[PDB]
Amino acid sequence: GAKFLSDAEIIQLVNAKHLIETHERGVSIRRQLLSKKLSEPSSLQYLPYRDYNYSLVMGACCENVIGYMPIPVGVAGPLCLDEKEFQVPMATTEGCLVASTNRGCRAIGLGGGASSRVLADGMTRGPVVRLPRACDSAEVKAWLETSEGFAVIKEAFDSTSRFARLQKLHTSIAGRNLYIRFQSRSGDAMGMNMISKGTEKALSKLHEYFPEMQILAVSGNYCTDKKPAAINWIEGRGKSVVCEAVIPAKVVREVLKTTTEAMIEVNINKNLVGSAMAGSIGGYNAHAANIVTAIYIACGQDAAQNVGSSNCITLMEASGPTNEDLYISCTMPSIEIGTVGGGTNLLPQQACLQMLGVQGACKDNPGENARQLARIVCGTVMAGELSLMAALAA
Amino acid sequence: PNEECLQILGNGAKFLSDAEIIQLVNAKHIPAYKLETLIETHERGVSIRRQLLSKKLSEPSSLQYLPYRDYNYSLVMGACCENVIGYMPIPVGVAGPLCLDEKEFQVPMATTEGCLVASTNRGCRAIGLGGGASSRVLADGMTRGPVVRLPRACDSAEVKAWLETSEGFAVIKEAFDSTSRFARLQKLHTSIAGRNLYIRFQSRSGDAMGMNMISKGTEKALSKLHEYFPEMQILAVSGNYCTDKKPAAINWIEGRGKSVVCEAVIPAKVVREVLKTTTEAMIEVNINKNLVGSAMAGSIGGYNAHAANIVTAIYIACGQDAAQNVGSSNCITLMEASGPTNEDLYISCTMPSIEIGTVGGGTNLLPQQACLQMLGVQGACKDNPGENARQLARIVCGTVMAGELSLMAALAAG
Amino acid sequence: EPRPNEECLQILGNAEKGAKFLSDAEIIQLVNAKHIPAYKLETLIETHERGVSIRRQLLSKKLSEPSSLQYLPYRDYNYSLVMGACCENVIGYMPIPVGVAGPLCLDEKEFQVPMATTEGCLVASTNRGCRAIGLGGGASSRVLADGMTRGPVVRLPRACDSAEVKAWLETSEGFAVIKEAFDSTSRFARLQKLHTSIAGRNLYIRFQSRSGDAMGMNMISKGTEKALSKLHEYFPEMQILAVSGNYCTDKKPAAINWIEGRGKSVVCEAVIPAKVVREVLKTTTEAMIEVNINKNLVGSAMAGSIGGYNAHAANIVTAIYIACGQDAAQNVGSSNCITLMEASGPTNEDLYISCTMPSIEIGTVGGGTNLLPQQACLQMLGVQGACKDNPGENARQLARIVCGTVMAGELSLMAALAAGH
Amino acid sequence: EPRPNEECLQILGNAEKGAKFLSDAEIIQLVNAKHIPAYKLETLIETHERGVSIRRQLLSKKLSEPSSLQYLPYRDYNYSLVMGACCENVIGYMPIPVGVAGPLCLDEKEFQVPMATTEGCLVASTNRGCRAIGLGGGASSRVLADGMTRGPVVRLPRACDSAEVKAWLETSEGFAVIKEAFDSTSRFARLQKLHTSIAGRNLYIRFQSRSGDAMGMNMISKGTEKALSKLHEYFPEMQILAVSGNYCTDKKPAAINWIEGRGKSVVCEAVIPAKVVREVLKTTTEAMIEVNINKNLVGSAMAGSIGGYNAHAANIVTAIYIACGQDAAQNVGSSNCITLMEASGPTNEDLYISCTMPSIEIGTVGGGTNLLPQQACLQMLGVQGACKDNPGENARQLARIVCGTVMAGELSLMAALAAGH
Ligand SMILES: CC(C)c1c(C(=O)NCc2ccccc2)nc(-c2ccc(F)cc2)n1CC[C@@H](O)C[C@@H](O)CC(=O)O
Ligand SMILES: CC(C)c1c(C(=O)NCc2ccccc2)nc(-c2ccc(F)cc2)n1CC[C@@H](O)C[C@@H](O)CC(=O)O
Ligand SMILES: CC(C)c1c(C(=O)NCc2ccccc2)nc(-c2ccc(F)cc2)n1CC[C@@H](O)C[C@@H](O)CC(=O)O
Ligand SMILES: CC(C)c1c(C(=O)NCc2ccccc2)nc(-c2ccc(F)cc2)n1CC[C@@H](O)C[C@@H](O)CC(=O)O
Repeated sequence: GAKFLSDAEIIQLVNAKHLIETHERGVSIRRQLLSKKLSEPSSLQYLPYRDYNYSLVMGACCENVIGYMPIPVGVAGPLCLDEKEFQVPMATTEGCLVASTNRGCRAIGLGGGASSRVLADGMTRGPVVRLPRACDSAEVKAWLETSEGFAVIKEAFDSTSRFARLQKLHTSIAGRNLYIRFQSRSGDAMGMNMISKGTEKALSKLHEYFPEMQILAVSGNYCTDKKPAAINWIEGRGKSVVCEAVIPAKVVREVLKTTTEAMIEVNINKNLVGSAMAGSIGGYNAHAANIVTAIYIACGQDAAQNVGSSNCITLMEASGPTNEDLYISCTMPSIEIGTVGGGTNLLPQQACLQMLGVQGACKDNPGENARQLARIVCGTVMAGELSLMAALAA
Repeated sequence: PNEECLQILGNGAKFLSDAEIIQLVNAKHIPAYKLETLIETHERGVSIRRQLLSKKLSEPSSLQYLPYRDYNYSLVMGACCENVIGYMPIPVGVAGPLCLDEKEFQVPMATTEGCLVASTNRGCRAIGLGGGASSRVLADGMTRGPVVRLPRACDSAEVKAWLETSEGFAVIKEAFDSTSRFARLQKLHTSIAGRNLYIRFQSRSGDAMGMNMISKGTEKALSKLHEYFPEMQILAVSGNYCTDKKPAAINWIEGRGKSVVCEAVIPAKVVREVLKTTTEAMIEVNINKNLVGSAMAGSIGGYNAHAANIVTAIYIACGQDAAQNVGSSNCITLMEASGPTNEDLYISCTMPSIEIGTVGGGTNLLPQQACLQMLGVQGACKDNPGENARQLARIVCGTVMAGELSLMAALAAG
Repeated sequence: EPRPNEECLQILGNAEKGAKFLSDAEIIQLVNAKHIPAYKLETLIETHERGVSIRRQLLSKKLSEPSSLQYLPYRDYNYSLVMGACCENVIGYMPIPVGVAGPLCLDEKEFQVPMATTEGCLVASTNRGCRAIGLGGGASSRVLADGMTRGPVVRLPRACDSAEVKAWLETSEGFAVIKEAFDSTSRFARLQKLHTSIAGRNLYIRFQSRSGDAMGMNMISKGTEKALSKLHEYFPEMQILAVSGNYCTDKKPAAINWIEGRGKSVVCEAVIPAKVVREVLKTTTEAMIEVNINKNLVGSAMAGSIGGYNAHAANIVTAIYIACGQDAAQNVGSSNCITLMEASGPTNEDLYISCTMPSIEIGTVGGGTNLLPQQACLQMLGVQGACKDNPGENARQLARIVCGTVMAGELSLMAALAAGH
Repeated sequence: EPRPNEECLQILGNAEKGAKFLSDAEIIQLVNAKHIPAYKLETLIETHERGVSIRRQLLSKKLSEPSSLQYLPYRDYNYSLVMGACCENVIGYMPIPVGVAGPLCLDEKEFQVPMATTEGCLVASTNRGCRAIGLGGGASSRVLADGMTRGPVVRLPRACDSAEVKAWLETSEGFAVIKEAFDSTSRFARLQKLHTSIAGRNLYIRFQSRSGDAMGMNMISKGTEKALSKLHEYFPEMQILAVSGNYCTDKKPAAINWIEGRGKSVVCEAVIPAKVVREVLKTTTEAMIEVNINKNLVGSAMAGSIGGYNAHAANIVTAIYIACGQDAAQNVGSSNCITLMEASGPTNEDLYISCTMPSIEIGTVGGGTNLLPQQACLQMLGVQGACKDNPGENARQLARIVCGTVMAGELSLMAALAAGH
């Protein structure tokens, strides 16, 4: 069919208002078509495209594909976390970020290592519905708060998928509007699509009970997905995680080139008081976003979710017998993460997840690989906080 | 043999095999950090780093499908990344044409989220058929927000008052401006918290994002302030008052980097046939999702559907700092009725803190330069310093608006 | 004339004489030179009003204008209910004019709403909003949630320990034990679902319960201390750092009150016919919507508001609160409100309006509601004191009335701004 | 003796007789038969107290309990300064007990701070904080900025035109034209640099200026209207949607007031020797710091607070505001405060404390400061009315007193939270 034609001929056919057998040649043709519309057609010459596996990308991850964008991947490690060691991949183009995180890791290792805990777990979706009157939306809120109402909604939600297991609902009214926050674990997937499908069936079951209910939007921004929101900071979203470590005074001096007292003075007055003066919600840290973003790009995550996933409060305190040691913790209530689906279906992304031992589904305990990866992120963020904060104090 | 191979390093490393260098590290003849300088070529430094790393992993074959060969590590080494074991391919798709200020743009988007490019492209089509979009840059200046301490809050009050006088601001401006060509200090903004004093330095930065530049100007500026006030302590050159890579109302209100607005009118027929919904439905969803819903969620600056998706994809493609998506995605999306019978859709996106550049950082790498070249904004603009960065900022905001149109249409049609 | 301090103290210590036998000057002499500090004047001097008079005379000597208190009234006020309950070092009272806005037509009833203010035009403006609602068929309201909160901060040795405590509180058995201890402290103390938040080794625990018709702070605080005492039995290394760790949150702006509610969460609504908007409010439905969106939503959003998506709910909350013996400082959270306005009816020319206020902190028993003047204003509304046959119904009704009066005030001021003066 | 309606009406319409020649019962007879509208009572009745009396009588017969107003007082109060200035449809006044905390040792002076509250122990607790400050060698304060704001929203045809108007206001020549129009309205008006914000075709414009010793709302609003009139001459397509588009921001929580200031921005501080912390506050510096960090910074942070990094600033702000004739609804923003506690001295055993309050909205002229009782409390502090020679000094001084009294309250409540019980 298309194999017996040439490159010039197939371009002539689509131009004339009128399929291809190999994925890489389809990319090549799309690149040549695009060149015709650019002022500099030679601009694509150093954008690569050759010998990348487009089979896993077409239809699943990307459209109108013209190549790929290489992001340098460095390793910060070993990170000593919950009695294990992790070599953490970090895809970035910011100078010194991987070296600085690496120093944070070294400080943590010498201090006995870090311990972390996952405090909560459940991706959310927050549709907006409308009723004729505020008295009607109030009725629906009351009904969703009975055990009988919650049970029928749970049955409908949980029918859509193996890992669909609905947790306590959260609701807010604004006149005749009602926002409904559905939360559920989702195996090792980040869970956006799963929870959305569950939410649609739950909302259709709710329609049966309340026929005058309009479903205005399956996402009414009450989730909240990929925008700053106090609701994510307070209620959590995805994995809520806490990590901690004590850095001996000697290590703060030799490795970090500062003191425990100076580190505490900067953290309080930068990460708490300064974030406070700037009007931050959830941004009580130095640069958690750098680490989250770098790990996310390396590990096939949705990097747009660094908006909520980077929420972090970094606290530093005096510790030990002489009160000269550095206690540090990071608390990240809304880490949106997964080891199956999305960009984690791609082979290079899986290489980075494999380094950490979290690639794919955990067959023995659904959701444990994603939980582990969240812990690693929170741990690596803490390393980053240590090093950069030390650089600022000194 | 161990000690024979050590003598060959002293003369060089090219005359030893991979295995002999690795054996030299494992037995402690040579420390692992000394491989950076000794090994000549960059790709063989990456290869030996990988092989050393692989034997430490629970799965030795983990890095099999992580590519590393035939990539330009020369630009990456000592500038963009360290402990490099390879690189991560992010698919690039193209959305366009985007009809913006009488130009057409083919917008590159680096993402792994399915249908994002296709959806954004459909937004672009509704905009093209509506007569195009128009944007303006409203403000420009990267910031840095150090925190200094004085012994008493009365002293910090003294310093703030001095910085607010015409005379004092002039002396600080001169020290700041001396560091760079583009460094031109705008009006200072300060907040006291007791004896803490937070000073927000703001300055244009040519076509660079400007973080490093404004930081150098800040250090020398605070050096001159130290002369007028010896008891002042420089606690941290960033005291989170910038604010960089964290959510902050100050960025939303004062702006950071490029503040931008974009707008378009989409005829009713284009809303029906291209977007598969009505103007009345789009407006009802925008109000109750992007305003009221974001309000009920306690959002500062997140009055949009999915601005972050587009900001992130363009940023990765175009060599930006993708972590700056935190502040750069700040956006309010507004929809209202338009035209004679209120049946046309007016849309605007306003994004007060797009942090962006076309020189420096990831924009120094060649694949990223290719994507910047597509848009006609690669490198520095010689005739008009800052114009390439301002143009990219306008493309981001316009592409965001096309994204909002498409996703909001899909939510309205349910 | 005043005799020496020694004789005066013997007359003071004598049971059959007391302070009644001493002069104002002699009382003032004993204070000036210790023996009596000043705060013991209340528990010594014959009458409350004389104690105030003495206090005013002492204060006046200290001031740079001795006649400063001349027009600060004090005589013939019922101080007996104020002493040891509502106020200390009392030198008098501050008259706040009270107007009446109504009838407020709400849930098929009519209310005459008292309002204590010094802002010109507030009561008349609110009365105009009431008239518009009344001619539109009236307002409807619903209490969506009810529970005063306290948000202590406790610390464990490590974050891992605080996580253990969070998880234990989340089990049915752990919560049951804590609920038992909380609920044992009072007949109204009925602990609802807990929300907790970790920050390192800190653990913030938000206790929520109804509290009859009382605002409930004192009662919830008592419940909380007993619950934390019980939690310490299971976790002996837990330090209670503060019974309030600002997680409640009380009298400070906080997203948590907006999102979770605090006290009473209420919604009110009404439809104003097109004609009524023109005749009473001197504007149009179309114009009110456009101002509401671009001021109360978009303007509030550009200013970086959490919970402040309204025009002047604070004006109404404060005036009703002062009038009705509420804690006026709680206007900070009680003012939280989103005001919404859209087109309604066959024509799509009628004005739908709603006010949602998630954190009205209110009560008809305790605190300032113990005083007779503020009880007269509660009596107007039919909500004074406890409702015996339905505990909490009076405070619920008062929250409904606040939300409804806020909506009246929203209608009127938004019409004024739309009509350009 | 009560006459028929028609006879009563001739007397009412007789210009040398009027309502004075009718009985209360006859005026009420006329009102119930719809001859006189109830709102017109104000200008028909001679004495204002009598107007209040008849309004109450009409009101009582509408209430579920007719005797509900018995203990709402009304007699012998000066309604002359209230009627058509501070309140409408007046049925009496509401006594709020006034207590006094002090001496507050602030900027080498001593203040006797008046506080109108119904919360038990607030005055005594604030008084204890004052004592700790006084024995610690005093507090020092500075007004860091000063200017009331108004934040109108205007609409242009397109976002491109709103952008044009913004750029025009930012030129030195365009600003000058606007500043001339603004400053022409009042001798105190001095327009500072303009802050602006776009949302599509909306433009929010934040006018800021001093206002003498007035709080300044009506003055700034007058100057805003004149300034936008001038702006309309250069951009006649501009539509002035609302003179307040919530960008001020007045009486709602808003990050803009926190970050930019509104009214007076003030900072206060003091060092409390360890000995005073022990004897007055019953605790240690170490314990107070740990509570302050984890409650007022971390707790407020976990609650998602903007500007509420304090314990009970609103308690003190509200009490002084009611006493001193301020607008108590402005406590919403005026309570914005960050309280910071730090170790000081050679063994880290003294307590550095500071409160920073960026948006104190305050005045000593106009509004409720026109009433005599409120003026008595202003006279107490030596700040009543206008400062002739140094305009603004009285309002500034009151703002410093509010910030310092807040710091006193923070000291005392935080010490009580730190010790326990
Ligand atoms: C690359 C890292 C992340 C870094 C470091 C750093 O970690 N230095 C120590 C080091 C370096 C190399 C090896 C070992 C140790 N210092 C800075 C820095 C700080 C202030 C300044 F003015 C300019 C540069 N940055 C960039 C921070 C930037 O990405 C977020 C920052 O703006 C967030 C904030 O703190 O506000
Ligand atoms: C990939 C895009 C961005 C997209 C679309 C989309 O644009 N669809 C129309 C279309 C598709 C294909 C070709 C042409 C046009 N619909 C959804 C979606 C919404 C709700 C739902 F339940 C599940 C999927 N998403 C994901 C949104 C997601 O990444 C941010 C979203 O969560 C932000 C929000 O609205 O809160
Ligand atoms: C006293 C009331 C509350 C009021 C009215 C009002 O309701 N007028 C109509 C009316 C009057 C009398 C009888 C019947 C109807 N107009 C204003 C006003 C607006 C803008 C302006 F520049 C200056 C005065 N205010 C003060 C608003 C003030 O307390 C919160 C306001 O600042 C909150 C905001 O909108 O941002
Ligand atoms: C009335 C004052 C302000 C006060 C005091 C107080 O100041 N005590 C020391 C004292 C007393 C008497 C004389 C001398 C010194 N303690 C409490 C209190 C704390 C925890 C508790 F569970 C219940 C009561 N409150 C009420 C605080 C309340 O109005 C805002 C508070 O809720 C704000 C907060 O901390 O979240």
